[PDB]
Amino acid sequence: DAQSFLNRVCGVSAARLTPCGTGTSTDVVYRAFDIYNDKVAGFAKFLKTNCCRFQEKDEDDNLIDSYFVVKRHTFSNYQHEETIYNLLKDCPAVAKHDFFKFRIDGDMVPHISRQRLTKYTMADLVYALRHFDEGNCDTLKEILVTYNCCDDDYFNKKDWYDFVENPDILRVYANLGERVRQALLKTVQFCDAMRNAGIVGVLTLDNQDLNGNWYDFGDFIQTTPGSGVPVVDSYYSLLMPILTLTRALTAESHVDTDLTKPYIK
Ligand SMILES: Nc1ncnc2c1ncn2[C@@H]1O[C@H](COP(=O)(O)OP(=O)(O)O)[C@@H](O)[C@H]1O
Ligand SMILES: [Mg+2]
Repeated sequence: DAQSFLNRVCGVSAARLTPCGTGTSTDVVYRAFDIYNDKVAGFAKFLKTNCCRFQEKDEDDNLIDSYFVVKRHTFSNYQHEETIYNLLKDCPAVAKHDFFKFRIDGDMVPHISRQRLTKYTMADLVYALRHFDEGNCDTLKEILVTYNCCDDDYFNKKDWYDFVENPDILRVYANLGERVRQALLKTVQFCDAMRNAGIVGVLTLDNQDLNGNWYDFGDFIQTTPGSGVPVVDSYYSLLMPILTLTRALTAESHVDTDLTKPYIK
């Protein structure tokens, strides 16, 4: 049933979930992976299929930007991800997981659930700002709207995207800046939580939702604690043109790095 499954996914975290999928079946969505393995490589828009997605709604039944991705995979990967998460649990930049085994049809399929991710990961912001195409920019309108950079009528302007006819677009993009900068800070906590726990892995962009949290421990192998390494070659590098389109460091010219406080003199 898709109702006992929902009442399991809600868990102990008192959240009210509307299934974006349909009937305990995975929701196939078109996303922006950054991937390298023995067959494929690149920063490309693939199509992910292994994740049931439920959206949480607040009081008065309004949908907020907070989802519950419930990725289902093999039992061995579930066990490995459970031990890696129980090492990295104490970190604050790690989205809260929930590991359960549920009767899907006649068998216990192991689901690992991730709580309160946003809709689009950082790779979707970076891909939609790096691979711009003004006919088809719908994961940039939705990111700009849903994080209050503009107000969904800004796109009724004739050329809202144009840096030379509409220079005000820079003020729009800079309103993403503090959402990006906090993301950077959360990475440096997560990298630290890897280094002090002895976990070796590759930080990709698409494993970080736009709040900042990190949520994929599939190919992290653990070594002796105090000596793990994070590999952030292709995290910081793909992200790099976004750190000045969106002016991510203009909260650093303010005293004690708070956007409310006055400038440093
Ligand atoms: N064929 C598959 N079906 C489902 N899950 C898989 C498959 N191959 C790998 N995985 C697991 O999913 C991860 C990649 O899934 P992905 O689509 O990136 O979702 P997420 O970003 O949540 O990991 C890998 O780390 C691995 O643990
Ligand atoms: Mg992943």
